[PDB]
Amino acid sequence: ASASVLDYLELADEHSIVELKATEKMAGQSIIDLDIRAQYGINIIAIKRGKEFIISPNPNINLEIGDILIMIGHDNDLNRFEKNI
Amino acid sequence: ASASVLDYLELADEHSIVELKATEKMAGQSIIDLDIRAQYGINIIAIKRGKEFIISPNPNINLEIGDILIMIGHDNDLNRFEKNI
Ligand SMILES: Nc1ncnc2c1ncn2[C@@H]1O[C@@H]2COP(=O)(O)O[C@H]3[C@@H](O)[C@H](n4cnc5c(N)ncnc54)O[C@@H]3COP(=O)(O)O[C@H]2[C@H]1O
Repeated sequence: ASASVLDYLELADEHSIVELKATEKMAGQSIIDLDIRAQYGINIIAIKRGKEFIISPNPNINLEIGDILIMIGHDNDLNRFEKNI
Repeated sequence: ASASVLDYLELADEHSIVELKATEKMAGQSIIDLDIRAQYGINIIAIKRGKEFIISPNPNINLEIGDILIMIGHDNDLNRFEKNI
């Protein structure tokens, strides 16, 4: 629980973790609908909805407009996902 | 806002990031064999291989001995997965 935190900090400092806002194209759909990791190689860590923090989001729930997705992956993969929306 | 993830976990008393070392029971299996998120609601952010981090792990690779799964989810879900191993 203390080594677990330090590995996260080390991991956040060698791979980039990014905030990304949900577009209209993507609202109404779930992250299993978009099939993100199979399509981009990206992992979605959490969702900020309004002032609520959804950790380990259920992949079957509907994404709303303005949802801020917290992502981890290579910049080459994050950039493609950001452009495809 | 990679700390926003870490900040939530510190104040949250029911959610937590936990490391779990792969056992022979679990080695030889993939995380899609175990179907971890679909079965427990747990998200695996990365795998520690040696002292290196495999981010957004490919769910089809076999887990090797000594692999450290870095997991994030509800304490009851994490605890249930751990007890089944
Ligand atoms: N890092 C991980 N941690 C825990 N379990 C993992 C995992 N990678 C794979 N799995 C497990 O393997 C199943 C299929 O993974 P896949 O990545 O190919 O295909 C996934 C993926 O493309 C997408 N997805 C789901 N949750 C995601 C997320 N947090 N980030 C990105 N994509 C996700 O929806 C598909 C099916 O998701 P589902 O949860 O139903 O089922 C997942 C999940 O049970």
